[PDB]
Amino acid sequence: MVLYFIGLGLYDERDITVKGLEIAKKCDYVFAEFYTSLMAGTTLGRIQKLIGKEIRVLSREDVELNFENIVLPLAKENDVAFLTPGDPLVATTHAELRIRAKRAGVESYVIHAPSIYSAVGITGLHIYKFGKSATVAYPNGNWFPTSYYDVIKENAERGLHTLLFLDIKAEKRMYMTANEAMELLLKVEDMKKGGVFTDDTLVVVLARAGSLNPTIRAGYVKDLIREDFGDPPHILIVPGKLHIVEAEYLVEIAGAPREILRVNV
Amino acid sequence: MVLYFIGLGLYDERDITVKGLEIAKKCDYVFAEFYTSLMAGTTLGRIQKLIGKEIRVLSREDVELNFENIVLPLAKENDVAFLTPGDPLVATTHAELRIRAKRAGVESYVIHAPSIYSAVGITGLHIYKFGKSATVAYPNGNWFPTSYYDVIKENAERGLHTLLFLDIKAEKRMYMTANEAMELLLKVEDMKKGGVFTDDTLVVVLARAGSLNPTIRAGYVKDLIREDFGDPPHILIVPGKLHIVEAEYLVEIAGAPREILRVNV
Ligand SMILES: Nc1ncnc2c1ncn2[C@@H]1O[C@H](CSCC[C@H](N)C(=O)O)[C@@H](O)[C@H]1O
Repeated sequence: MVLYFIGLGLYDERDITVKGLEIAKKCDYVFAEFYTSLMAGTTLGRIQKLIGKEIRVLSREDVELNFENIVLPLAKENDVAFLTPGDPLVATTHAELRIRAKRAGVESYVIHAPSIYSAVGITGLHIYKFGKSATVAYPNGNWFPTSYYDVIKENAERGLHTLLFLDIKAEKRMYMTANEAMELLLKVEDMKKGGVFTDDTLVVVLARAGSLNPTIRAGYVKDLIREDFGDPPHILIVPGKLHIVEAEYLVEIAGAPREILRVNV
Repeated sequence: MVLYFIGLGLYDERDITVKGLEIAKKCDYVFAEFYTSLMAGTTLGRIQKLIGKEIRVLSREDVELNFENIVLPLAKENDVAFLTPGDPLVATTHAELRIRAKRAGVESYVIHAPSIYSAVGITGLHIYKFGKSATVAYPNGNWFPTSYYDVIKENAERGLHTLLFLDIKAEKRMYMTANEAMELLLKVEDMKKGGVFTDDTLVVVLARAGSLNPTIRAGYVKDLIREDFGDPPHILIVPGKLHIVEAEYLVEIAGAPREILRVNV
């Protein structure tokens, strides 16, 4: 009669909360989805071993089309867990699943875990200064999406930072790198000429957040566009005007050039 | 020797990540602060029992003025942990403490935990649609803060949601309720008259996120301003223009008036 939405956190199998782990262990059935994002620092086997339960992985279609036929039936007469990378319900499509549960007469509870949305605090950038978020999508065929560029423009002109989630080919475990994202933005700039993203733009790259050794780097595009930030996942941030305290953290912790203390504050 | 900043999460001691618990358990000295937020579902005793170590609680003054004299000295020859509610670097000024650590020759690491900043996803509002955030601060004497009102205006103008962290006075055990926040906003509205926050404004209240049964309510200020949302902590959200699915969740899950289902595109 109960469905638990449990977040797995940022990077590896230990990023789940003690609460989520203990509840997961007592559930009769455990499902999981790895299409909204991936857990790059672990494997399904390591997660299974930690929880001590078989993990039934579900595809985007299984969830979007058949959640009520695959998960809810069992949740009706058993305690069921639905694991998701990060924090449950951050992914836009997750919330609606709680309505399906209600419609099926199934109780649902949410067990939170760290999300990249809040983990970016490790960049030294003030969380309240982040504006609207966006996703940099790979251009495909005759389709070249560019809305993420406008998001940066609108946030930056208000002195706000822009968090850019990078595209992922979940089914192929292929992550877009911050380098590729920078190349794409420079390409959109050349097409829109809004003076939003150029070689002189200050950016921040956060790689493998959650890991004990994430890569945190800040600098101008011209210098970071070909830098190696390590293994995925990568997150790209285009900060707005900085508070001196943010700038000093970027210089001391993220290796930003001293120049940002006078150009971007 | 090392210094770990470890988040304890949203509500109780089990909101810490498995990673954070594993590391905290093996540290030589454990410090913590409980003035940046309120964990309504636990006690110092239960947290101490979980990590198996005595926890030295520090006041805001101990931290801001003497972190380098109380904590860092030990981190030079021992493994030290510094615990905080939620995520240690979200809506706090703790990031600056990493700079103090560096200058003291002490390496520091960050272990994330569930944060209210991302937990708001449980309200059904799309996380990417949240704009700049703000804090509703208790007026002090003749000084009446109002910057948060302008933030709401700026976000709403762009169709974005506004997350409003509510004030806290730990040493005085004062935790601002959503009701008090609403009263303050109505007063600012009478003073500025921007039509930003009135009795007809739709708002969302999230109380005690992290617990299994948090209070999630949506409705007009006129109706919720005197409603009992339970014990603190509380957070208030002023949604921008709603997507149809957001409206559906607010009605089905947060008990919002069915009339909001009719979005004015
Ligand atoms: N469990 C919870 N439920 C509702 N609001 C919460 C909350 N935890 C924190 N807040 C809100 O945030 C304020 C503290 S701001 C510090 C937040 C913390 N670093 C984090 O990551 O969550 C509180 O006064 C309250 O308004």
